Amino acid sequence: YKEPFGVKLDFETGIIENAKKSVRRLSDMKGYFIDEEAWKKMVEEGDPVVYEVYAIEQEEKEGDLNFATTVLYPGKVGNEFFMTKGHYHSKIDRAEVYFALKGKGGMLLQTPEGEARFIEMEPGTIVYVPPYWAHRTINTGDKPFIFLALYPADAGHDYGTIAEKGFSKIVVEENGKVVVKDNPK
Amino acid sequence: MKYKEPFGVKLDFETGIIENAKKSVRRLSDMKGYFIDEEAWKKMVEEGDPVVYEVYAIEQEEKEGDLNFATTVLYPGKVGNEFFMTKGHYHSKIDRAEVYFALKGKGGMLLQTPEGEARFIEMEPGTIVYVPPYWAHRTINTGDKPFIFLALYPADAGHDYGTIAEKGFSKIVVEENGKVVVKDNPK
Ligand SMILES: O=C(O)[C@H](O)[C@@H](O)[C@H](O)[C@H](O)COP(=O)(O)O
Ligand SMILES: O=C(O)[C@H](O)[C@@H](O)[C@H](O)[C@H](O)COP(=O)(O)O
Ligand SMILES: [Fe+3]
Repeated sequence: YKEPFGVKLDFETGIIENAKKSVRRLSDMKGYFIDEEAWKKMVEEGDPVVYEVYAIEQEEKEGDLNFATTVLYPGKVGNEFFMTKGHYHSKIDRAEVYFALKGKGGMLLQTPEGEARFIEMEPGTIVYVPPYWAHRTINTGDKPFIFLALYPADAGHDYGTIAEKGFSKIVVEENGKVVVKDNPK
Repeated sequence: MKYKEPFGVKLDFETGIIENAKKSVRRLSDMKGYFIDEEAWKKMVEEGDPVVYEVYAIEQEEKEGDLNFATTVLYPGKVGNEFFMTKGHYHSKIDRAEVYFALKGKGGMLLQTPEGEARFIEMEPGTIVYVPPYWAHRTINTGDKPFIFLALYPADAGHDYGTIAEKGFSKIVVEENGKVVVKDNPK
């Protein structure tokens, strides 16, 4: 029997005690943002951190669970909001649940069929990511967007398809938040 | 195939209520044979049969890889000197894990293996508890205010209340000048 345990989540910083920290900067997201120019610039300008993850994962097993907080920093590449890479589950069949804790943003989801959905998120918002849906998180505010994510330990990660094809939509700023089609999709 | 639609639902940090969720209520009369002081139990039922806890759940069809989630509002109180608590259970597919995220109030979680080995983890706002496969779990409110938390579990985990309704937990959580976890006499 594995040992149960408790860990403290700081509602202000989004940091989970004893978690495994991962960091993703702009230089780690080449080929994701539409404005390749503005991208290249910002990188040489300082290669700012886009988001950080604090994860506690179990071994890949059916029926088990992993969880992690993400701190998605405010910003835009051109006029495209800072976002996570986005991914499907290796076992695409796996669902996921997100719980927004601080700031504001939204999640962009897409199916293999091609359907695209955008769900706005504010503190208190619980987002249900169904089986087969790829999903990416976007920060539409000027402050850090913090959320907790819980997912099957055997769900796995499939980034390839997204890095290749990309999402059928992009989330940009045009006075307000606009969800429009993605040219290179 | 025809996919299920994603969705966002609001959770009220202050009330523990989740919009559009399925509500369940458990009164003291719904927990007959759970508390050690059965005389104190009887008296409290006739005096008003208070609500011990309420659950707001959103569940999918019991299918592999999917997820259910629910909040619980566990009210403050005691039967004799035993803190208000949930019935407690093992998952139907016993090797399914679960994750709790405390949002308001103070309490703790009591866990045990099929063999009776127990663990008690304190919970306060911000505490995340990992319930490993095979462990039964019960939540306890050790405070004077509602203890609110969010729980996430596999949609095919199911519920096994039988063993516990029968033999209870190997331990009880009571107040004696403070919070104490002692052996369960009728266990
Ligand atoms: O698997 C996970 O750990 C969760 O889905 C979540 O923590 C996610 O990883 C981050 O938001 C980073 O975004 P991406 O992993 O989609 O690039
Ligand atoms: O299955 C669930 O829905 C969750 O584990 C949780 O919401 C639990 O039901 C309540 O905390 C009440 O506890 P009991 O189900 O043991 O009475
Ligand atoms: Fe459960």
